[PDB]
Amino acid sequence: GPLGSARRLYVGNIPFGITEEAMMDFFNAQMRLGGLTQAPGNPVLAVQINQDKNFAFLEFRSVDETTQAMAFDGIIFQGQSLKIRRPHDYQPLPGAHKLFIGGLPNYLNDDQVKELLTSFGPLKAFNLVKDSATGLSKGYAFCEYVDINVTDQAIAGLNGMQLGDKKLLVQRAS
Amino acid sequence: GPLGSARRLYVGNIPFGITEEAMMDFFNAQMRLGGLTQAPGNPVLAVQINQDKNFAFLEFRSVDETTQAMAFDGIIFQGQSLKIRRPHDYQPLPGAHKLFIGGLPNYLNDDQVKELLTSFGPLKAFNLVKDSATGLSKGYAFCEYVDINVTDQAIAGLNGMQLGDKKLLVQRAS
Repeated sequence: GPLGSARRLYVGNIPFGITEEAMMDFFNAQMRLGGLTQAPGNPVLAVQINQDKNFAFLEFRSVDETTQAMAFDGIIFQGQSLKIRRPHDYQPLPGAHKLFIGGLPNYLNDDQVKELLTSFGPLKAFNLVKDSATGLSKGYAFCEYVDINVTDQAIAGLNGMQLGDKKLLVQRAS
Repeated sequence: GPLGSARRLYVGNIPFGITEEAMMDFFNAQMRLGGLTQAPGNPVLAVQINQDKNFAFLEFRSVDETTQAMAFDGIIFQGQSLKIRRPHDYQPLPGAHKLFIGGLPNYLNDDQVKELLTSFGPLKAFNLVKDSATGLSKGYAFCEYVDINVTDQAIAGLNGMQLGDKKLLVQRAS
């Protein structure tokens, strides 16, 4: 962005031969029936389809209704489970999904600690807190994943788990 | 094409000496009389007659008007009851024989990937997925054969095949 792409969503695995009007009608009906609309009228203003590569982009009338519609990921439309995602060019603001990692062995270096974390996916930020005078690790760190959906996967996979004779704490830093 | 067969119908038991222009007028008047058209104008674009074997094909302007015209089975024309059926290669569930091709060496271009596929028969659709930023192959593709009976012979011939450094995955895309 930083503020771009806030009112559009990517839709994959669309049904073969479906029209832009039919897709618009389906999504507007689901928004109403699902209770995700925040005002009278239709949230989806327009749909654009790429036939050759079988995907669509929805254009919404507001920022908050776009976010709500991410909940339809996997909905079945004419036999097809839809893939609903943010636009490539969409990015949350810096530090929005920062993680605190505590209970790490203090003899492990930066690259050795990153190896545990990057097993869930690539990182866009990382720092292991060290004593500045001696350069020695204080046993806690902070990180942020490139894909924000990985954040909850890392928490579920690492929080409360055994690492040596310590139990790790992995949680959102704020 | 796939939906090309979705816009035509087979007509049997045609009277001797009938002309294509006479058939065309008849079906257009029947469509307008039954309130079965979805726009102004004439739903039938063209008619082809085989005189020796007493059958015709009609071509329509839309998928939904074609479906509506199936109701004319048994209709009387010049004293005779016409037989109205779908074409033999009509696909009720479109996109059912679309294939996904994964495990492609990432230096291969469109023409090279097609050459692999066209050993089994001619294609009606093809695309190689690339990164829009660099124009570089993501290593997977999609296709449809002109004859859908070739689909399973292609899967059997290609799926699991060693292609240089990689192993191909060929399956129905869903």
